[PDB]
Amino acid sequence: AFVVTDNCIKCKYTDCVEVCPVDCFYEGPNFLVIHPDECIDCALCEPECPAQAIFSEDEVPEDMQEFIQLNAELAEVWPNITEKKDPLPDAEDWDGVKGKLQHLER
Ligand code: SF4
Ligand code: F3S
Repeated sequence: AFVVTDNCIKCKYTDCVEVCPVDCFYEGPNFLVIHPDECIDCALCEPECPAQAIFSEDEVPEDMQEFIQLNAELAEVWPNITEKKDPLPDAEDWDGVKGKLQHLER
């Protein structure tokens, strides 16, 4: 599985969804997750994300390991997203700010 990590939050560019062959992204108000059982590890999304938030599971930084289970969890309850949309209004302001997990919206 690939995993969406901290820098997506309050950015949510949604460039990633457009390359995904299997449509395994699920949508929150200010974040995206990947469903780990649906992901085929094609790795195409990783270079697409402007926030560089996406990692191979086996490459998620130690300080962001909690994102692995959180993707799995929220992918069970959020709606599928399969089309690019406009990034969130102040995405530029939040790209690169750390510890945005505190801002995550259910
Ligand atoms: S690795 Fe491939 S299958 Fe998995 S989320 Fe990214 S684009 Fe979709
Ligand atoms: S910011 Fe989030 S919505 Fe996709 S392009 Fe990056 S994982």
